[PDB]
Amino acid sequence: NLHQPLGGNEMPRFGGIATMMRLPHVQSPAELDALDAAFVGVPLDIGTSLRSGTRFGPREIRAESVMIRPYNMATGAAPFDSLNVADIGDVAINTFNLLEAVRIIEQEYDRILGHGILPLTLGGDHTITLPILRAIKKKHGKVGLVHVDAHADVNDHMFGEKIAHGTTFRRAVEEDLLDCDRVVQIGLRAQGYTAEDFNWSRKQGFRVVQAEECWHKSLEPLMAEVREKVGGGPVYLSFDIDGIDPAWAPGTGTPEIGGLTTIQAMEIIRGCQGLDLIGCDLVEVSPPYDTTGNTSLLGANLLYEMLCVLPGVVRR
Amino acid sequence: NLHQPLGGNEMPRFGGIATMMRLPHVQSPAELDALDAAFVGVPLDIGTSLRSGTRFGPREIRAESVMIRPYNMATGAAPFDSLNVADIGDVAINTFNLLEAVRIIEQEYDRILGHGILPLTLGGDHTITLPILRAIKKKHGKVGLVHVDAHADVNDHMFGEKIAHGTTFRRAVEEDLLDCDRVVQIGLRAQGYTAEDFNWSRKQGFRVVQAEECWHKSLEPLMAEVREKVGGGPVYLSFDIDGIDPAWAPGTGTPEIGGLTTIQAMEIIRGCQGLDLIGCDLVEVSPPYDTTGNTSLLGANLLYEMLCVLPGVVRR
Amino acid sequence: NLHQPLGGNEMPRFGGIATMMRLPHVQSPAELDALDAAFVGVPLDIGTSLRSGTRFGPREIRAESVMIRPYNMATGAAPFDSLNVADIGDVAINTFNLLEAVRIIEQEYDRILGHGILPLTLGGDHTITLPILRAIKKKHGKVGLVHVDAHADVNDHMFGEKIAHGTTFRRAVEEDLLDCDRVVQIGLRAQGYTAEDFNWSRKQGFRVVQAEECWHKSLEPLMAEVREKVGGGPVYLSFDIDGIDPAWAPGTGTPEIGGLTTIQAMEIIRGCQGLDLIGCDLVEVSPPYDTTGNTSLLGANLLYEMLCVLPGVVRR
Amino acid sequence: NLHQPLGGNEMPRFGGIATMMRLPHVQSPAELDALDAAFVGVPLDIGTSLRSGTRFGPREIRAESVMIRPYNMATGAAPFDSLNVADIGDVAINTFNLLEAVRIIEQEYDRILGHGILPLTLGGDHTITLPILRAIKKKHGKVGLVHVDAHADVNDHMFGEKIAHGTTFRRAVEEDLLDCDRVVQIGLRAQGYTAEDFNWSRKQGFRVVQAEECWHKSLEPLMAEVREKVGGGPVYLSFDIDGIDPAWAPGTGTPEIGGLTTIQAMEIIRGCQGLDLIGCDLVEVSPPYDTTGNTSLLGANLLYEMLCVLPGVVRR
Amino acid sequence: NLHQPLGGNEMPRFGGIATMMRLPHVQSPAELDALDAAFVGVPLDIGTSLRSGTRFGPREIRAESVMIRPYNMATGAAPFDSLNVADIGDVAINTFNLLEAVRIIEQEYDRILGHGILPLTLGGDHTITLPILRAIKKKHGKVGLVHVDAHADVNDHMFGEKIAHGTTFRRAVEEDLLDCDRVVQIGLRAQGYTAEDFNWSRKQGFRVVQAEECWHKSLEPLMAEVREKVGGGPVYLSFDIDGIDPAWAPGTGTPEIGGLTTIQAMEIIRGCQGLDLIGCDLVEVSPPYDTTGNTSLLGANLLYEMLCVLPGVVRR
Amino acid sequence: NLHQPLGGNEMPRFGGIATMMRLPHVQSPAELDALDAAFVGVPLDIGTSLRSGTRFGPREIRAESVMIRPYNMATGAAPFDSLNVADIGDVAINTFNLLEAVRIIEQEYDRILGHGILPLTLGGDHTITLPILRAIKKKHGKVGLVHVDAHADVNDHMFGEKIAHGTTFRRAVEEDLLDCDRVVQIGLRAQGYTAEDFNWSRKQGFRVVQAEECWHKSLEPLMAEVREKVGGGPVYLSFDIDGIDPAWAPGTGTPEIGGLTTIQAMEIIRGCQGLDLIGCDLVEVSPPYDTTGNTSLLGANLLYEMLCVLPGVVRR
Ligand SMILES: [Mn+2]
Ligand SMILES: [Mn+2]
Ligand SMILES: [Mn+2]
Ligand SMILES: [Mn+2]
Ligand SMILES: [Mn+2]
Ligand SMILES: [Mn+2]
Ligand SMILES: [Mn+2]
Ligand SMILES: [Mn+2]
Ligand SMILES: [Mn+2]
Ligand SMILES: [Mn+2]
Ligand SMILES: [Mn+2]
Ligand SMILES: [Mn+2]
Repeated sequence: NLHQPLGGNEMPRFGGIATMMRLPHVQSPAELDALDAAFVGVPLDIGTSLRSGTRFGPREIRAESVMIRPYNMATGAAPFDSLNVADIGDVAINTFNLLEAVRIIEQEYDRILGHGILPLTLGGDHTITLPILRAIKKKHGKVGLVHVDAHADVNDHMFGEKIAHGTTFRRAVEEDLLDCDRVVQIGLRAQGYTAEDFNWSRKQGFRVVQAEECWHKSLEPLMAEVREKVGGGPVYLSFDIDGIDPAWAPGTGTPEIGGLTTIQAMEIIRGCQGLDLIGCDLVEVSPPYDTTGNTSLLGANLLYEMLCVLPGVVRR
Repeated sequence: NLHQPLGGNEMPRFGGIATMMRLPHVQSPAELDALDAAFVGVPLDIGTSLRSGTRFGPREIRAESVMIRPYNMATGAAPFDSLNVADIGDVAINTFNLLEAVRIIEQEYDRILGHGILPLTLGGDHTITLPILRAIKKKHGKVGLVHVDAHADVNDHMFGEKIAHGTTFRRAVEEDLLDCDRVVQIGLRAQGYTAEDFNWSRKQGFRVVQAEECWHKSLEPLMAEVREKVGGGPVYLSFDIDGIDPAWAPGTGTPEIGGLTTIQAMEIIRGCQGLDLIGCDLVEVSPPYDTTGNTSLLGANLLYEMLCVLPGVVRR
Repeated sequence: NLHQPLGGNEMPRFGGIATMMRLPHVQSPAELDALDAAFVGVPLDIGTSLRSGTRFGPREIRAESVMIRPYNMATGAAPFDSLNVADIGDVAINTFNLLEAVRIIEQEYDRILGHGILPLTLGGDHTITLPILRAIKKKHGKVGLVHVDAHADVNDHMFGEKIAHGTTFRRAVEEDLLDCDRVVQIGLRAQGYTAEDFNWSRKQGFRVVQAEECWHKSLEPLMAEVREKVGGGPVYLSFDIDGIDPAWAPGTGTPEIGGLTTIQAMEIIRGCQGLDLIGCDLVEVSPPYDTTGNTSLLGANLLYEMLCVLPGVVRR
Repeated sequence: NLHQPLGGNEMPRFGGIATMMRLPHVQSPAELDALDAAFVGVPLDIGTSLRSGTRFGPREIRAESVMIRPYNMATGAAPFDSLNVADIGDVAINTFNLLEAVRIIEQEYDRILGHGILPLTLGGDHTITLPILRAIKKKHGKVGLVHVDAHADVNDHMFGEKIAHGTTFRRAVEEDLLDCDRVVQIGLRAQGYTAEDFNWSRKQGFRVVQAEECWHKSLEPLMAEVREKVGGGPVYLSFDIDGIDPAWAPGTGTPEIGGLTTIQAMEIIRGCQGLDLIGCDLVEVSPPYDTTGNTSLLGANLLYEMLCVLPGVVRR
Repeated sequence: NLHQPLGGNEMPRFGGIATMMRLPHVQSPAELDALDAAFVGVPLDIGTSLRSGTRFGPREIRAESVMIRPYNMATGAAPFDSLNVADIGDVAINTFNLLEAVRIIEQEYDRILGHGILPLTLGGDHTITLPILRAIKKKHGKVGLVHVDAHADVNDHMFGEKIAHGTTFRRAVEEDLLDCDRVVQIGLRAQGYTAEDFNWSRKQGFRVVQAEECWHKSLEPLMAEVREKVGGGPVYLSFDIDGIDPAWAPGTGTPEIGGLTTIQAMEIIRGCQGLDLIGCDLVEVSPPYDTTGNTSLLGANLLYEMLCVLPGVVRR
Repeated sequence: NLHQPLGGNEMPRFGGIATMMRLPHVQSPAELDALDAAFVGVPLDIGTSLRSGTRFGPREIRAESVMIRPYNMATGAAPFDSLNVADIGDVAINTFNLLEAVRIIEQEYDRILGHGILPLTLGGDHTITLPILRAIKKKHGKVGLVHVDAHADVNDHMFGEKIAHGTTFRRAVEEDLLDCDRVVQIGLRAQGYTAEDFNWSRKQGFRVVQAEECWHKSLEPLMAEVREKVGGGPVYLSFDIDGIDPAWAPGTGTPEIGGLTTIQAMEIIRGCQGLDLIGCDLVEVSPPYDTTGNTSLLGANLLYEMLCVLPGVVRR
């Protein structure tokens, strides 16, 4: 017995209660022990430097997800034949105190990994990834990283404060959470202050791929290099939506011109097949800055492709 | 131990799964036997004559309802300390055949009344009220009526067809479902073909109140006349959203200028206190014609006022 | 046989070619000689001082008019049983030269009045009313006036130029076109420079009714006073849409807070019954500043009430 | 005599009555006999499975078409010098009964072909193509097909019903309307249930081209293979708007990510030159789900390119 | 010499740098000494319980203000002939730490009062009023209060925290900042938990005026009673925009149905003439939840009426 | 010391007065003589032939520009370490008379060049470029030109008038302002009347590059040929926003399908390095036809790339 999404011949897709992919809602400790993987949300926006609004991200992603079917026509992957999956709700953060919210997040992820669940996370601003990595290292050790973004996110401070959505990866290196020689950053562009704005990462041991190197091309051959750099151990995956061009994704906090296409984004995720993935996330979707709901529709479709490449999924 | 809505100190209101008023989702036969009343939806729009879109009605009303609290500051009513209430989901209609859909509605409402539950319905176009009244009459006998609308809805045909959203109450009289001496219609205005468009109702025994009789006035004295006319037995309440002026409710299928205010709408519902109510509905909300979400927020608040005046509710 | 609008049982109201009220389109010399009244448009916006866009006015009004039925339930008026009416198209203005556009307008209205037709005009900014009144005097002589607006429109100049949308009624007085002892202005409010901004009109002989005199009241008693002041000869009616409060009409060039309601606007037009009317207009609707289409819908419904009160209409 | 679109020096393009490309409206029997080709509309949406609204499709396409000029700069084609063309209105469907509407469509297309006119159709959902093909076969016999879509549309049933917008081309094979060896389908993608969802078509004799085969490329060499396959007889062209990526076409019923560009769409239509075309259509545009009008403007421009490639048109 | 706003005959109102009412921007110490009053902004939103976005409040209010003229036609007030006024910019808050932001606000207002300036403040959420009152008391002593809102704002905690946007006036009583016998609250409505939610304020010494007491009437007689209650010393004025009905002001954080009109709001402010006012504010405007820009336009016009009633203004 | 833009550690980017890139505002004769270059605006829209609204162009471009940082990561350019730059305001045009507005433009640009300043212009419709070139020729002599557009703009007349937004470059040839052997036009497409619509330019000595020559290609090799053709003397750059595909830039007056990408636009500007540029402009942005603000954000970012390639700028 494995859980399945609701079909159109059972109930029309414009109706029914709106969970992720119309799946069952599980809460008890006894039933949590029987799951292989699960969807979960974290509604925080008090770490933003420009536009707010990403507190409503998890709700709109769930609402648009009612269109998706179970079997992948292009690759042949069928995850609902192999694994047991469900929707487990949201985390209750403190919206009036930032450092108190960070404490709560680490505590709840300690409980999830205790039951043996691999998480797929709906955000939320980029500050959330720091306390998540604190719990991951306690279970697995030092990890590798594949990071998609329009910004490097390695600032020393923001308005004199140490913890914010632009300092996440500077803190991770200082706390000894990563294996520095197994890291790649893809999509960096736009303006800065000095040449050291990209050169600091290269000196630590990272490989940096700017958007100019991606223009006019397919990224199928590039991912062979990426597998060579990060492989030979456990790996985490983190995706910022502002990496994609605003023609496809207008609903976000800090947009930048001339970026990646949606075809190119599909080539990256499908090319992760063969790695030892231990967790994934999708961040920075902001509903009040897109009227059509198209940005949220894109996020749900990319989360489906992530499930398809987890270890143990059969092809038919 | 009665059901209660989720509080803001447990989980912030922009988070959590979106059921009506964030209540439990009841599905088992044993749990259905223990309920006094419940919210339920019917997503149909294939009976409309102008704009479509009311199939998404029940989904948006649930989403905006997250801000309602349980105690009435003005009247003192407290329904959740008196009755056992929950959310029971949607009815699975056939969107490709209109006559088959009408059959499905009567069948499912026969089962709901079998468990001993009083229904509060979310629509959906005005064709739904006909098969609902068929099930009511079998249980209680002939009933009275309070009807709020900008139109009469008593046409003999529409493009040659007998069953449509503008013929509902003509069919109800021919089938012997109503007590003709206990009926009132409130809000009628705009254009027609001849004088018989309003005079047909008066001939059958109904009392008609045109919008011109409502301008510049408080409606507390009017509702005293209403209670004297329709009292002495059981009664049903049916509310079309297009009775209210488009300045307050722009998202609907057939709008008409110069109508009732939201202050006057509150005076109507609160004035039903004392009657033997056996069921209620709220129809014709259409999401894609109002981008702010304000029309759906209005609908959720009015449904709460309806719950406060049911028989058996205590005051503190 | 007289012309009739297209009915619903002939073709559904969402289809068909989009003329005003779905009426015939008339062009020949013989067919023009046989009409008692007609609808006509003038698409000009090069005389505006803040927001532009009223050039699209005539097109959106026609599109929202498809809802209107032919008989008046409240008053009993039936215009299509007594008069011969149709749609005669638009005037071909020069959008690159303002003074040349003014010359074209006077010439074409000389032709319309030569056929014996009474015009009902769709605008367009308020500059159009000057060359229209020039043609009216040639046929009828000096006339009285009923004027609804939030502004006085009696400036001596605008950026040094003599002809603009805020100088219209200053020029009409200087050119000896009006009977000064038969004029009323209704709805003026907001800010100015000195007390003479409203007092100049009073010195000429006009009556001025400020918005403060209208607050909280029905306007039926006021219109009894108005009829005795302006009666005894021919009269023209001119309606600027910014007279109505922005809660009902946001799509306009220069809006002002705290104005008249739609109920009050209906009381003004219905109270003109009994006067010798020779022409009417409805100006300043701007489509790109209202996304719902509600401002254009209000405009079409008010023009129908204007048709109902013309001399020669039968009651049934 | 030859019909021509209205020029800018006669009347500014934001003015005048809104027919397709501002052409004459033809209604009499004598004038219908003299036409070589014509534009016509069918406003139906009661066969949709997700979002509704394509009933307003034909009205918005006409309104945005006021921009187009007669001469093709790239190809040298000039259709208005070789053929006599006009706008003939809409078909009067029954919006309360699906099977009754299907009967009406076949009967009215029998009359159109009786005058000897070649049709270019504005939709409307994809159910309309079935009864159109029933009428075409009676005049020409069995035909070949070029089909552009994101979906296969070969279902056996939908919620138990045989006639719906996803069963169209399954019914055509069973009724013997096509030559199975002269058919191509271009653009299919996304999720399904089993591998047989694409392989059923291949077993019948069709060639299938998935979106992955199209990425990063020019489509000029592909269309040379297409002309060889379907040539040697009469052929029909059918275009579903959801074949194009949502970055360009957000206003539609069932969107899917990562599709074709507008450059690739022009390469397909221009590549049909030399074939014996007998009819064309453009379906599934839904106005209430796009807030700019950009989806309707694209539809109007693609229909102009279809006109340029008909037999009889000369190059200069 | 006194500062004046820019006129239309110098530069058209759609052009020029967008300061408040197009006034000079003052920065130097010597020029600050010579001002009688000034406009100033505080862009904070990290204290909100539901919707965020009021950080952009000050920017949109400035842009919509380019319409206002200097002389009051109804009251005859002329503030620019009596006082010296300008725009002085924004306060630089810390958006990553809430308690540090409160410290910064108190320090800067100590400086503004040191130059001898009376402040008119643009917000910003309701947490800002607490540090402002801490600075007022040092100069003047304890003060009276006129407060317009749909909520009481007297909570002890929010999610366990003492300082938030719903606890403002509870902290003010504890710290001895007010004279409890000279306070009035106007406009409270909707749902709660117990009767004590409104009863606490009555026992302290306040007068409470619910929305039900205001329905259907003019507020001229009420304001005469208010002047008697709060007169005798210095007084502050605080205006929450959610006190007005959502038909006029949809762009706000926590909306509630059935409220005050804009006519009633005008009667309140104009009725303050004669009191010893020492400061004013206008809070909670949120731009991303109102696309038209009408909520911001309302806020700018209400601020002008506040300037007219300050002590020392002449009438002509 | 040279002028610098404001940083985030001084004041958060959602606050502060909105000048271009948050730079100082310069007005005095003494401070003007000290500037090497400056930003300046011209708000005209009375010469358009379809949609109006580009009068608000300069205001929205300023508001979105608050995001830009000073150092170019890709090229290494640093303009703020080399040149002295500021914001100098708008030109006061006559919105009621087109010919008088043209006289005003030429006069003010004579004064700007008299101070020795190189201009970077914000528009405004394409009529403004004619009077600008009249003042340029008086100072420098005959000049070369790089022109980006979807249209040729070489009409002899519009509606009988010789000065309009589509005749600009025809007038420039007749008045002897250009070196005809040093001109290139890039991006022309869509429909016309005859083959001479593009062939007139070829006969004068121009090179024409149509859109079909740009499809599927990088534009680096093209710009090497362009530099050879126009070099060896002073040169002007003019950029019409409708040259880019409507997927990226929907807010414009006359849009055409299937154009250039934003990647291709970046390759054009960066490829101008090495030329003797004397002035630049960016025209035809219309805010009310794009609600997201994305069209204005694109315009601001392109103007920064123009500043980076001026003679005298150093690389690091
Ligand atoms: Mn980023
Ligand atoms: Mn990031
Ligand atoms: Mn109705
Ligand atoms: Mn109804
Ligand atoms: Mn006005
Ligand atoms: Mn006016
Ligand atoms: Mn499809
Ligand atoms: Mn299809
Ligand atoms: Mn409040
Ligand atoms: Mn408050
Ligand atoms: Mn152009
Ligand atoms: Mn141009």
